[PDB]
Amino acid sequence: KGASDLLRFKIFGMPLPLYAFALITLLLSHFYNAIPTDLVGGFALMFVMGAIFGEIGKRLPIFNKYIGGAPVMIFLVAAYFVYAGIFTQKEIDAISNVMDKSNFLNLFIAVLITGAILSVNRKLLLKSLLGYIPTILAGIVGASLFGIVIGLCFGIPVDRIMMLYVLPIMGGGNGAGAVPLSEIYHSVTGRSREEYYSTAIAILTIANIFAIIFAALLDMVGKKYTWLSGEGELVRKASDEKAGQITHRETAVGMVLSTTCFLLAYVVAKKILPSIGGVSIHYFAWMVLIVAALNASGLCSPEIKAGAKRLSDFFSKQLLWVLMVGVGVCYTDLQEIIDALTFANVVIAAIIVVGAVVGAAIGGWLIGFYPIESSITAGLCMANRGGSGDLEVLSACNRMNLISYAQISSRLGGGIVLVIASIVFSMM
Amino acid sequence: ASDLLRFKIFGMPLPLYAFALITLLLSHFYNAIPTDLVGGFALMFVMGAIFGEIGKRLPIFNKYIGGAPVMIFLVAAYFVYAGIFTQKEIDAISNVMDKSNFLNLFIAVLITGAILSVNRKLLLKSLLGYIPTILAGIVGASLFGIVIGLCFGIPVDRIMMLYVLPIMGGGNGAGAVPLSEIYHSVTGRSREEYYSTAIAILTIANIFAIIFAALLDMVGKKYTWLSGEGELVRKASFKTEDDEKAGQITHRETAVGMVLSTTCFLLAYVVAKKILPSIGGVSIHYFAWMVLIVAALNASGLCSPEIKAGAKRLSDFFSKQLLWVLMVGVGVCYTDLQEIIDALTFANVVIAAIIVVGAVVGAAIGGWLIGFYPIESSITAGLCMANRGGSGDLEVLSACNRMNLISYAQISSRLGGGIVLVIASIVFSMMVLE
Ligand SMILES: CCCCCCCCO[C@@H]1O[C@H](CO)[C@@H](O)[C@H](O)[C@H]1O
Ligand SMILES: CCCCCCCCO[C@@H]1O[C@H](CO)[C@@H](O)[C@H](O)[C@H]1O
Ligand SMILES: CCCCCCCCO[C@@H]1O[C@H](CO)[C@@H](O)[C@H](O)[C@H]1O
Ligand SMILES: CCCCCCCCCCC
Ligand SMILES: [Cl-]
Ligand SMILES: [Cl-]
Ligand code: NA
Ligand code: NA
Ligand code: NA
Ligand code: NA
Repeated sequence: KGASDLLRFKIFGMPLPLYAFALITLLLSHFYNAIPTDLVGGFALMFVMGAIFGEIGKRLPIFNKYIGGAPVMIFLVAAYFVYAGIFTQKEIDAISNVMDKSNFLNLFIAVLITGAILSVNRKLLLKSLLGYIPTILAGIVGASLFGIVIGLCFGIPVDRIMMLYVLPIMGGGNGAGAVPLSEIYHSVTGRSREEYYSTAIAILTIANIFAIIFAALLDMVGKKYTWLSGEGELVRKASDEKAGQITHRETAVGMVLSTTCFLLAYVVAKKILPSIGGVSIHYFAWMVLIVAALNASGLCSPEIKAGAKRLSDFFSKQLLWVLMVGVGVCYTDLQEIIDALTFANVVIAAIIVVGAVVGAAIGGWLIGFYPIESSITAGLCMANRGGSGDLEVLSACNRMNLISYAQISSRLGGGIVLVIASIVFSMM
Repeated sequence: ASDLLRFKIFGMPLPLYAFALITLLLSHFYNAIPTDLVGGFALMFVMGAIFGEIGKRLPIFNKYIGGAPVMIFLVAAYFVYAGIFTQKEIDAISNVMDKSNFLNLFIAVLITGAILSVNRKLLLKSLLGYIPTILAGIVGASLFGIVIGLCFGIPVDRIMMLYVLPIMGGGNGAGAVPLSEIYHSVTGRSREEYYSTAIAILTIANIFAIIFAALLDMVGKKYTWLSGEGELVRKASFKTEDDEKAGQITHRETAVGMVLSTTCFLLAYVVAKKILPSIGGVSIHYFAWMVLIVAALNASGLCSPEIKAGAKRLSDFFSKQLLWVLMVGVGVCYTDLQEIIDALTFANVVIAAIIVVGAVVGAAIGGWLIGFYPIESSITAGLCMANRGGSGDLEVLSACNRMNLISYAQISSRLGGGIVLVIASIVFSMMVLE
């Protein structure tokens, strides 16, 4: 009464005959057009589909190194499946339930931020942030100048370059970027929001792709020129030590802390402190500060801090490929890229991203940060689109541990862009 | 004084929990909370934590009623009844439970983790003796339940649905909860009317399963031929462990258990909806198909022992770290307080006790015929079915001083518990057909 025994070769921990069973199930669901629009239905598809295009992206000879590898193959194959029509409407719905309705994206980011920040030493927190802010500024200045120089060459005035190209790309992505950008444009120029948003969303999305490619490239550069890489680390020589016994309970507390620290940040940002100075504070920017305060407070035992890291490790190593399926489906839209895929737009955007890379490399190097991780966090993770872009880039360069800096770039840096945007939109 | 701040609420030291509690209070009074997985889990973690810890430390509650999970769903139901929850808080819990369907995932994980945790060889050996002995206990509990039900003027369909099947089910979250979904899927009636009655009868029966366990031991000493004190069979002559070599255990294997849980559900879902939506006139619910599927997956040997252990680890995480979250949801979506109180009847106590008796009569007879000792059989295949899942097994075996039979009680709670889900689907469907 035995069909088989386990084979040798594994796909996502699953030997071929076992993965076959899973794949067949997904094929049955597909052809019979039957899948629950749930976490169960979503995760079922996302796991199985993520598993196959992950192992392929991990083994594709030229692709794995200079393109982001496994997560980028998944990210692109899934985006293609939507564009082509290979996905059922309800398969799309199932993935959308997970990523947007259930908000697995926010859960994913919140778990990672909590694991990253609670794992660091208290004395190290405030100093990193103080050195990270001017590093962001250099990336903006770098992205601006490169976009202007490439702008005038194509016969593009300064305004169109800053308003339609630089700011959307360097802004906080979609919801907290192109959308409030679309407001200010309409709230000043008086034109339609759609004419700005449609252009902005298409431009920054192209730049997002380049930021993903460049991330994989900068990872290679850092192995070629070791002196430039922190090999994951951003701060020079930086990371209660008593790693006690660790139970499932302490890992569960990590999820308690991740969701609770988000909840507090949500309340503060939506009801208590929506804007400090002229700058608005996204709830993920508030969450970074809250987790930092929770670290500095001393309220978390090192076994609980270890639990938050262990959960963050489960997510980033076991649910990453699932997430990339959802991000490829929900936050790409290949058509909007192609409808704007003018090799004038491609060049301006790509150069602007390079401008952010160069500026942030220069900035952090002056600060005392590693040149490679400076251009990825304060450069690429500004020129990408929000948290979805942060997870694409950091997975492509295999630096998911830098999620907190990336979020400071996406949220706090994107809010800074908003201020600049309000000015540039006003004067001219 | 400093002794106090060392006290833990769900793994959180008292000052750290206060932070989490203050956070929930601020969200409540500013009326601000995301109605997604983040806001929901935060609410359900914090709320489940405090009332779970209170539930554990109330004497009659922990020993008789069910402790933490019971206190949680009762209090969460009270928050709805008394309008303590805001609308957003109710939306957040409901969205997690039904819209995101964290309930199906939870049940999918439990079923997968429980059945795959079973040794393959032991699984097949059970089909020749121990599983039939389990079936006899269900038949026994059925016959006794119908009769006592009749004497009280309770129809057969209600006795089977609200009394017998929950009692012989795999407890609360592994029995009454998935039984409510199957009921609602076949009947069309609210799951709240099923669960609220089922969980009360469950709790009463579990008490009698413990009391009878002690009695069966006292009987086993007086009638020594019934006992074979300690052992179930007559040949093995050694109890400790016989294993499948499980070595490495990483996050990858537990994540595979998540793949298997979510994929085995998908297969059971397609079968129930598009492939085999009705064998006979009987519609088999996907929870029932999943039991058969997951049991089959174990039989095929396709899964490595390291992956089986990964499924069990994920199952253990959900059942010990996420159960208190689920019970907040259970109280909000499955609980009618009046239906529970109305079920707390001396009549229901009597019916419950006799159903449990029927389980020990059925399992003794059927076990006597197969080659098992009557006393132990009635304890392992009778009482450890009639009790409240794994927690009940520990209470029952403690009362009869037979913790060595724990492997057999595990088969009852897991295999026989999923089998009840299959029987229930078949029985529920047959009852609505005219
Ligand atoms: C390995 C995958 C085998 C797939 C076999 C099932 C093929 C689908 O089967 C059919 O799909 C039709 C839609 O095209 C439906 O209308 C039918 O109800 C269904 O039977
Ligand atoms: C306001 C507080 C700012 C927090 C900055 C991010 C800290 C969490 O990020 C951590 O940074 C560490 C050193 O910087 C690195 O060693 C870790 O890999 C990274 O996870
Ligand atoms: C007499 C009018 C019909 C009965 C109205 C009261 C029904 C219960 O309604 C309300 O339930 C909640 C729980 O106590 C509380 O908010 C109120 O005290 C109670 O009035
Ligand atoms: C939707 C919640 C995802 C569950 C993740 C469980 C992580 C358990 C880690 C066990 C080592
Ligand atoms: Cl709100
Ligand atoms: Cl309200
Ligand atoms: Na951006
Ligand atoms: Na970003
Ligand atoms: Na039971
Ligand atoms: Na049991």
